[PDB]
Amino acid sequence: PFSVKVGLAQVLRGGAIVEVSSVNQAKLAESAGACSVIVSDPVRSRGGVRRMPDPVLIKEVKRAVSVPVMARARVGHFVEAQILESLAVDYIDESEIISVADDDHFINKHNFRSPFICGCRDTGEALRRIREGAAMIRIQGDLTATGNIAETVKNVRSLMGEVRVLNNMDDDEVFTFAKKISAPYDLVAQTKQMGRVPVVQFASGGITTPADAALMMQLGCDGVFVGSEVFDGPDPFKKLRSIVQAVQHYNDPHVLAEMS
Amino acid sequence: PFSVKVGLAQVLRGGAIVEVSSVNQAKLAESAGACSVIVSDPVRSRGGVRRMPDPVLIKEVKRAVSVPVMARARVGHFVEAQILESLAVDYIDESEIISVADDDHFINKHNFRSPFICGCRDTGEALRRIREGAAMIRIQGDLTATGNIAETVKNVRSLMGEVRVLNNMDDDEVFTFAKKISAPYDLVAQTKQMGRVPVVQFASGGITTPADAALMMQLGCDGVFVGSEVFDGPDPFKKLRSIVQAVQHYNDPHVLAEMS
Amino acid sequence: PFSVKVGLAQVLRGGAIVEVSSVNQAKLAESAGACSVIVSDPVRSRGGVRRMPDPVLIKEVKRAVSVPVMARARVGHFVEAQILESLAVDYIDESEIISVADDDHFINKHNFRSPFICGCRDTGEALRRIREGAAMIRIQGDLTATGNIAETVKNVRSLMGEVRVLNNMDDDEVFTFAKKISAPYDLVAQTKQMGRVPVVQFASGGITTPADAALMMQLGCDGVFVGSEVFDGPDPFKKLRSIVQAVQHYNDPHVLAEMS
Amino acid sequence: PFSVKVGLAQVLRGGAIVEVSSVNQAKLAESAGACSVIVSDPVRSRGGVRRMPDPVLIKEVKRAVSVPVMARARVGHFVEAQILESLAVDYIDESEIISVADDDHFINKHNFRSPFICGCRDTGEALRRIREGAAMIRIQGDLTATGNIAETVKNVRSLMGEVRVLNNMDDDEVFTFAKKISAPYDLVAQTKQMGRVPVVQFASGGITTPADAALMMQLGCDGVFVGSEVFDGPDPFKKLRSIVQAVQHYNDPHVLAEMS
Amino acid sequence: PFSVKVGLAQVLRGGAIVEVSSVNQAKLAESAGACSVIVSDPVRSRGGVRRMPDPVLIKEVKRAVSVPVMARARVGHFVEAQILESLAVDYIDESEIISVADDDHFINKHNFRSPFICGCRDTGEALRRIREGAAMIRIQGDLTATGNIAETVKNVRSLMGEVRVLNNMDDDEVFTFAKKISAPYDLVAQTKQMGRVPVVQFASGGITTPADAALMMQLGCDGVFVGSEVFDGPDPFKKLRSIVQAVQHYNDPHVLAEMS
Repeated sequence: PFSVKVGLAQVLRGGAIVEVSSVNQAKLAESAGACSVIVSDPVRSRGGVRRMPDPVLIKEVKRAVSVPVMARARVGHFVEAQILESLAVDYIDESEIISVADDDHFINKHNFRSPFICGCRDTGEALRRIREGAAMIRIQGDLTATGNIAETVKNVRSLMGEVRVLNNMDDDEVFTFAKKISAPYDLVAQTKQMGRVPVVQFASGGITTPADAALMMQLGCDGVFVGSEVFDGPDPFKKLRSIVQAVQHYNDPHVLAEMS
Repeated sequence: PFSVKVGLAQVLRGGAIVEVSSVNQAKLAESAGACSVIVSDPVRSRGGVRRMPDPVLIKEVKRAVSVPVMARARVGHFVEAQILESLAVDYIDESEIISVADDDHFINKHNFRSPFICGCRDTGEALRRIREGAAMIRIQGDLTATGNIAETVKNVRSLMGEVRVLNNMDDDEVFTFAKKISAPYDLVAQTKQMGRVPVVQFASGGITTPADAALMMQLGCDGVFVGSEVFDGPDPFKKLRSIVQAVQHYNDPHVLAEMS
Repeated sequence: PFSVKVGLAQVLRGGAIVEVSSVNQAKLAESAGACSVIVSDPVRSRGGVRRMPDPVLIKEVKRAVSVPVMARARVGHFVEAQILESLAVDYIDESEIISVADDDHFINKHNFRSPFICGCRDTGEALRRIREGAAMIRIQGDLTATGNIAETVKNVRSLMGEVRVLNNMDDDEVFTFAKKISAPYDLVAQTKQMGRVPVVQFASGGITTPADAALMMQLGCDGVFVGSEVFDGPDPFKKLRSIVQAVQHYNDPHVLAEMS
Repeated sequence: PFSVKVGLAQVLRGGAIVEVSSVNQAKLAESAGACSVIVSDPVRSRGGVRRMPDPVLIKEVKRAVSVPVMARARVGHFVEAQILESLAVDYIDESEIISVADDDHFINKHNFRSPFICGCRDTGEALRRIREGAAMIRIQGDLTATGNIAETVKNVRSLMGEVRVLNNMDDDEVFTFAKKISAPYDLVAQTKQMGRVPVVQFASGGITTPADAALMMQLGCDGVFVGSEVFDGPDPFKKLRSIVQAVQHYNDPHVLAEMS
Repeated sequence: PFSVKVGLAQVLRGGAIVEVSSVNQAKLAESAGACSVIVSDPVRSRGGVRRMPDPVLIKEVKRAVSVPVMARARVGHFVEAQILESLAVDYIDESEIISVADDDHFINKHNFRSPFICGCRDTGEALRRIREGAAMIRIQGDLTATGNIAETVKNVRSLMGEVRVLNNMDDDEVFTFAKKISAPYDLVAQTKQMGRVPVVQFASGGITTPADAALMMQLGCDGVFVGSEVFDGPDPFKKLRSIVQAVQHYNDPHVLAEMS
């Protein structure tokens, strides 16, 4: 059922999901206070094609840390999702930062038992992914390009603005709106009656400093995706702890200035 | 409820809906054997703007004939639909051959008690109209242009072909298909599980001879819309009776040759 | 079967098929010596939409003359073809000079018992029509435009040239050729092994004088389609007799000069 | 005859065809459990023009392993196909990843005694190759470019979708469909009556991990083409065994997770 | 006279013309069994402008080998042709792989006593060169670019196809055909009455393996031009002998497999 999957997915509200690559980085992200760790197999990506992490690394990370352990599957690759569901991962991320498997179609996420996290860039994609069965949505910026926050905040603002426009729209115009954004009408009506999309919204792309995570959490999101670019700094633990405390206390400026 | 409206609408299956313009033409179309008469107020349209017929003409036609009496409302004009529903017309036709009131939006046909007939040109428009609340769909060709049947048969073939493609599509591709035709996914799944759209399909545009009505009924439609271009011939009663008998016996070529 | 239909169709070889419009014109074209008479219902076409002739006119013409009586059906309109087959017409002409019913698809001429005549403009269309089931092919020029012979002779030359190229082509290139002209490969191989398309080829469009019919019969065709533009001259019988004698004696220049 | 060639070709159903380059790699691919080994002569391709492998290498590979030994011939180069048929190779691959010999035409595969494997990218090319005489078809993605699976799964989805559309199409539209995809009509009707193309379908291009082979076998294919990019890894035998076991057990997720 | 020049030129039928660059390579190509050796002066071309070989090298090669010794002259450079005719070379090659002297005009090959070999890319160029006086024609592919055979086989197929089309064309269309290919009409009529162009046709460009030479000789050519890219391999004598035996036995697949 979709209700129980949303219930399992909404325990990550108000936390930071850290991208780890080994048992040591997983233990570090757990000790920092991350809500979950998403696994990437390589230490470095030498400009090649990326794919689902190797299963023994996922088993090691899952045995080491006690926080939920996500995993990445190429978009449209349902066999990788089946393999991940067999490994009993807590959440499966139908990720588009990894090389795309199927450009046209996506994974029919209703056949699986594990909750899914899908990326979006506007309300149309978010509602389409929720219709396909995604139990959690992440607003995506720009990965593999830089550490800038422009595209992420732009997409978050776009999504929140479209949802606020929907929440006050006339009932006669909801159909034309759903046609304009190419979204299923039932989910559009649910977003109109609820005020938010009926899933958990995280942010991704460019979040490096505590200020960026606090900004993402002040725009209305529920959490941040902290990539692996933090573990190559001078002290990864301090950065991770500061980001986590920023997500937890996004309203207090003194705590933010202390973590920064 | 939508179920009872579809039930009231599906009594027109296997009949011809004749466009009448007066009490005499209404009585003629009733004596010919039409399943219903759709009302157009003027005797002639002098290149002006057309709109909903005048209520006393609808009352006269409804008092004269005992067959269902439809009425036309400009697309997007919900006040004309309210006025028609107040007159207790059996069916309301959200017609696009009459001048368009609202180009962007349509009528929220869920607020009304009378069944609605909406025009379409492909499966996307048909499913959108069924989602808005249309209890009956007519595949439209080209009105106010000529008496040709090309556009009507083209649209009927397109709709039936899209429905046949849906009926056999892979379950993973139904989402991308619904996005491609911009239709609500629940109605797309209903059309896939049912084999036809879950309403009554009529044809319109260019049906003049019995051969055209039999062709429209052999492509899979459920009835024809016979315009007012039949009453300006030498003998309208013979043409109407031949069209009705053609719709009733679309499979027998001898009856068709006798009516022609 | 297709063999018996080709057998019934190939009795028109070396004759002129005259377009008649009434019992008197049919008797005139029979007394002139036409091999068959193709029926057109109106005396004049007032710039409207044309369609299959009215059945009582076909019955009258068929009762009057003893030569084969053709009939015209709109391309893609199979119900008109069913009605014509019910009237026991000798040949059915899936004509494109009459307004087109179905622009995309044609008639599945395998379901009918009467031989079909289909129009073409190159070898690709000819082979496609023979594959659909056309028992006779007419190379078409330009109707409803003028009385010029340019397009007709151009199309006849194109078809005969493509067939002559096929007859000598290398066996390895026949597949690429069939792909280039978009024709079924079995019919392409049959045309290569036979030297002509495996049907009877007539010409149509602009044939007015005996010289034009003799030219069409000297390019390799098997007959001509003489339209109704001959009956509006000063003496239709003399023109028809001259055209028939020209088709019969296309090789003798003295007979041609006498008929002209 | 084509029937016996399809019979000899359909013994490869449910297996992986490994691209080997020497006697040692051939023995390795045989010990892994490959259904057949396709031969490529060089150890490396230094950005030059590739062609049919040198005959003594084919003789050595054929003497070493007992599994079927394929061979590659440039598309349009029938003399290389004659040389390969003289060497008594089990299957000849009219390959397009090797430099093209004849851009316009292909090999007339009816003159040869050995079964042929032809590449395709849609149903039109597949049916054209089956008409030319190809006893086996491989859906091709992108070679010599990367190790991505996007183009391969896109082409497989396109072909299976076109075949599913054909299987349910109206009988009157099959002719226009065959014209649209430019395929011989007899093979189109055979695909419509059979539900699949009347040959064995393999996949090629980018298959590296067991998940990719299981995905290709879950989309409806009958086998995979595992290129030579597996023998340059740390342990080629483990990768080959995992791919073979994935093709054999494409439905079991636990076996897939164990092989991965 | 042109007849005696064609007679002297047609002794090369069924042989390979090898491009040599020194006395040793000339002796090697003679011992391999080449029908003639075409002389190129340099050991390497360092991206400069090439021209007629130096006369003492031609004299040395002509004194060493007993097979005919060709020579290259820039297209449009008649003084180089005069110098070559003075050296009593057996054949003069008006070559376009060497830098072009005159882009617009060619050599008036009627003023010379030695037979000429001219390059072509279609039947128009072939007939124009035969009209200018070329006693032998070579169908050219792509030199100085790669070792691919695509352009050569494309041009050979184009020329043979145009000649086969001519051989069966209607007599009234030969004039328009000659205008379309811009060829002298007398030579077009000679090609129509003869079935081939009235000269000896060789192939050039990309012929490296015995399979390529056998393919060129199976398409209808009379010989191959084996460039100097064979003498920079590990064993030039084996390659040359295999190419010669392939040209001699282009119909036997066992001999071809033995030479390959």
